[PDB]
Amino acid sequence: RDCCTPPRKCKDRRCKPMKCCA
Repeated sequence: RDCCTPPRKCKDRRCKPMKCCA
């Protein structure tokens, strides 16, 4: 939750597979 919201974060585990990051 709360990661792709600009600017991106993609720090959390669940936020890495997220399409916005990858």
